[PDB]
Amino acid sequence: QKQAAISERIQLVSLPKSYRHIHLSDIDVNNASRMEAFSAILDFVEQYPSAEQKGLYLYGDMGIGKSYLLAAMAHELSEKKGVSTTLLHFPSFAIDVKNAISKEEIDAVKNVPVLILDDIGAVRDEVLQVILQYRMLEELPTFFTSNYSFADLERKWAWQAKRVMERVRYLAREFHLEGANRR
Repeated sequence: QKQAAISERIQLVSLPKSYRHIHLSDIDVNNASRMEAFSAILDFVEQYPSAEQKGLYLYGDMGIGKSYLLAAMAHELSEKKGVSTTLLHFPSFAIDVKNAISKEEIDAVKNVPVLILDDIGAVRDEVLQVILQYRMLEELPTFFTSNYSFADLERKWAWQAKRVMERVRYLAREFHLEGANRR
């Protein structure tokens, strides 16, 4: 069955191919926190597109499936709606873009309908800051995953710019996720 069309609308940047094949059914909803996060992911898909529709900032322990949950949202957005999503592993994007001595690097990322910035934290205030700034003005839904909460993420960054953190809080609502996912 040539239903690999919804899968191709999901652009990946420094992430294994499996992140393009994650369905809502693969997500465990066996916690109060996962019930809440899953609930918000379904509202987003159902209400897309909305006025100033905000993304989600998912944080919690490493390896529990925070990125998977968001990948499942991207898969459902491509299947129900026809929207493209980009899942990007920030730590790798930062380093690969840092080598700006050469392309389509950040332009293919800042204007996508829905952008997922995987495990932010752990680059500068010149690339992320501008991408976020542009998505704020353009009203483009932006999500994030991290090992740190808002307060902890900021308290880890450096003086610093500090306004990059205000853009994160403006673009996404914080959700603490607990419990690993099966697989």
